[PDB]
Amino acid sequence: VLERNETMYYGGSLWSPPSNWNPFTPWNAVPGTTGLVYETMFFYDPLTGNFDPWLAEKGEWLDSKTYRVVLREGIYWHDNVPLTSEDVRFTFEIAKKYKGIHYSSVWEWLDHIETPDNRTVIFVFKDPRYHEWNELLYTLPIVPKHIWEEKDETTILQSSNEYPLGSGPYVAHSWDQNKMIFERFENWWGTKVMGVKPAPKYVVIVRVLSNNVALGMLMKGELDFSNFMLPGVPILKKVYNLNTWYDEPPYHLSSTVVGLFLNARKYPLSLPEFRRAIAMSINADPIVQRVYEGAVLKADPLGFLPNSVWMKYYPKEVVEKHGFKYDPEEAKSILDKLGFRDVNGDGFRETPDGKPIKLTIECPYGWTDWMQAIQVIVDQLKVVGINAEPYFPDSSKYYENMYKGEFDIEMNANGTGISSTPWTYFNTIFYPDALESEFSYTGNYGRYQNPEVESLLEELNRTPLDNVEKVTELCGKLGEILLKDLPFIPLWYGAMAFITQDNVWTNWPNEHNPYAWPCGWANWWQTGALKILFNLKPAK
Ligand SMILES: OC[C@H]1O[C@@H](O[C@H]2[C@H](O)[C@H](O)[C@H](O[C@H]3[C@H](O)[C@H](O)[C@H](O[C@H]4[C@H](O)[C@H](O)[C@H](O[C@H]5[C@H](O)[C@H](O)[C@@H](O[C@H]6[C@H](O)[C@H](O)[C@@H](O)O[C@@H]6CO)O[C@@H]5CO)O[C@@H]4CO)O[C@@H]3CO)O[C@@H]2CO)[C@@H](O)[C@@H](O)[C@@H]1O
Ligand SMILES: [Mg+2]
Repeated sequence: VLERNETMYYGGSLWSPPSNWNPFTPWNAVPGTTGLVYETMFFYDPLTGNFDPWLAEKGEWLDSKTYRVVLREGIYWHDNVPLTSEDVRFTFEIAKKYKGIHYSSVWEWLDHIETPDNRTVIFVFKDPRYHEWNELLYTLPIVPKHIWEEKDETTILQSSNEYPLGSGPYVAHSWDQNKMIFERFENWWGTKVMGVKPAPKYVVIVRVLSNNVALGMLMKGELDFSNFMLPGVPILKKVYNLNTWYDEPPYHLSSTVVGLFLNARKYPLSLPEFRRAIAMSINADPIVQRVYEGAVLKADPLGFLPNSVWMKYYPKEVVEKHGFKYDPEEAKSILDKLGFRDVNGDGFRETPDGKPIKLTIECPYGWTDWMQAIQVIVDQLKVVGINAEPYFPDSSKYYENMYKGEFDIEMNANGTGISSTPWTYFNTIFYPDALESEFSYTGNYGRYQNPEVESLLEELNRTPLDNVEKVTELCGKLGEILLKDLPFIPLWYGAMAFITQDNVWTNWPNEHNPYAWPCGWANWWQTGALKILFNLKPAK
């Protein structure tokens, strides 16, 4: 039983029973495990693009192939063991020893690590992949050598890591099927050194069956910090005093690229020209206008987030010449040309060989906005003679399907989140290593194959970010492939849905006090939601 006034209720990113706290398995780890319990070398702030020293006191390129971080002094694990450069060293090297660890690939371009003292980590690279390194700096959680030292690979990969031993502001406290509770670690080093202190003694991650349940909670004042997508925002504000980031439409910040992955290995979705017909048959205007009531922004064909630093590298002419539009008559014309015609007379087009075509289109149950969006896509596909069947599995099955590539059509925003480089977006789309993976956690979920994308991805990755002309050119070349082969169809920019109320906690960020990115998704707490905790004030 938790004291209400000492407790902040968060919801929006827990859609399965909390059952994993393993920093090595971020796809299964309960939201907050990284960020609240395990710490990263840097914070990252999507509002500004700034990296802010967390564990790292500083991080610099000494030269084009050498990166050095100097840790802050006085960092400790929760069990009072000093956190040192060897902890950081270990974090990387355990993956060279055990290649099954998802980030073992870094050693294909990381040559070795030096630690001239216990605060200093020096990375020397065989092949410096800058864009990817930048992201590692704020996404790779640092783990305790003295805890994991003598575990084998199966233990590391398969353990649940209950009551994870970290260095961060919180510990795991308790949980059940419907919530995860974090309790503030009072002797946190972060407070002694950085002078910050997360205001709630307890953070509860609330799991809910569907978005509609969360709204009732908010109206009852039982959620404080909500990332659920909820309708009727003007009314929520006026009638129920629930607040959003912006006072006016679109009300929410934009955080992701929402679109459709297609199974590139299942006929007829294996056909580029069929994928194109699908893209041209979909009109997002009623999704944007009616499902979201103007609370999201519609995507252009390339799908670069308008509020992101990717725009700095926008390949404008490529999009103009190769982008698609909603054009259902041309979609039908393409389908006729390919031989996809109705031969039994039920209004659906068959294969040229005369065989029926039925494609499932799926999203998680309870994501009410995507379920509605999926049905308008279904109705829009029906009208060009394409039989799409909506399917809303449990979130856990939705993600298993995604990783395994066991889907026909799939609504997706997994890895397309805002970032410091358009490389994340293209990697999520094209991720070549998916073709030789049972489980693809990184992207390319529909197993799209292309002989030139891997080289393009790498060339982009090793191009210094300040080389605008070259990064732009490479985004152009990659965008050109995306636009012509459409393995992923961008539709709109997902809202960073963020609704709060002030009955228990106040001083939330918004457009008038825009101090932190409000995202409590797994792996996102170090992008701002932790900083919000630092800044919250109890209500009077
Ligand atoms: O509106 C619908 C519905 O929305 C809900 O809110 C959703 C929202 O819609 C999104 O769907 C969101 O999705 C999140 C997701 O929950 C999770 O937080 C996700 O984390 C990403 C990271 O952002 C990052 O991209 C990460 O990439 C890693 C990768 O997966 C590998 O693990 C890792 O290993 C690499 C290695 O480092 C090498 O660099 C590389 O070459 O290969 C290795 C492995 O091959 O590499 C990176 C670094 O770790 O992946 C994770 C997991 O994908 O981010 C997405 C957003 O992009 O979820 C929200 C919460 O559910 C709610 O609002 C509903 O109410 C609403 O109805
Ligand atoms: Mg037919």
